[PDB]
Amino acid sequence: MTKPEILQLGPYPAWDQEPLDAAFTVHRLFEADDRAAMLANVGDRIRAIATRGELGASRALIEACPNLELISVYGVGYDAVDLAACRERGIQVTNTPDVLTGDVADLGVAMMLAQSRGIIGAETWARSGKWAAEGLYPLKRRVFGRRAGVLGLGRIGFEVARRLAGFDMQISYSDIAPKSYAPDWTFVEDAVTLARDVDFLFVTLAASAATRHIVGRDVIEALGPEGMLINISRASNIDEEALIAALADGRLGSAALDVFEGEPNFDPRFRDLPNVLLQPHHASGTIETRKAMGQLLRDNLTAHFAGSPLLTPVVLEH
Repeated sequence: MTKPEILQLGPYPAWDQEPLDAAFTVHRLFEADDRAAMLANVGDRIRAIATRGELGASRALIEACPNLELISVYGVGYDAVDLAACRERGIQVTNTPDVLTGDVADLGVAMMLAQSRGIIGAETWARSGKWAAEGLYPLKRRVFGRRAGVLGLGRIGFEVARRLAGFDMQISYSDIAPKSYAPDWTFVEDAVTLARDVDFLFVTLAASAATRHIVGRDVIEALGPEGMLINISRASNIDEEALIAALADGRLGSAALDVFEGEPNFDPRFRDLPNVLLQPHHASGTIETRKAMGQLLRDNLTAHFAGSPLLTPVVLEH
């Protein structure tokens, strides 16, 4: 009988770990006192690596696993997997796409609403007792019927737009080209123009932006003193120095951010600003989404060793 041997690079939740350990002989590199010793011992045996978007899989690690067949990634991104090393060797790669899309879009829209309607401060207002002792919470700003732009209209951006339509917003978007699935929303070529004409701008860029889609000083300034920036996609696509200065100056009205450079050790200055909603990178943070991601990782591994097609490959066998 066989329990295929796999190398796991970082921890997973128990609901994935248990069935992984039941089906496979799992070597936990992240629990090893000595990396080289474990690789010497089991490297030859490793037929698959189970990793995470963050951790990836280096060339040296791949070289230490000469009989490697598959690297399965928990998460959407797989930047840190050495693809050239994989393609040289006929190693296939899978990820876990699609299962997080709706929850990410939900949090983005929720964040816009929370910042615009001052929900954080309003909770504190009632909880602290200032509602009774002082009076009314200050009037906040309407969302419905106003103008929203979506920067990047892929899976996530599309789902955001669908949610915004239920609020009767005037929706525009920018991307590399118009999308066939956006017949009722206005395509805009560049991020500056997009920002100029909207009250709320969602950054939902799945990859490293092209120049005209990067969120720098010009885009931020065009978004304007009563505009709001909502970011639920990678930190690298926003100039944080430009963002902080604009928020401080009043050149940008407000921001709601779920992702930050160097997170969780995000720039302390974001804490000092009165117009910033902070979230701890949990746009995909639901029980259902995380279970689905883990299930997909496991289903790819199961399919591979069974001789069945991979569910969600990102690299073919070359």
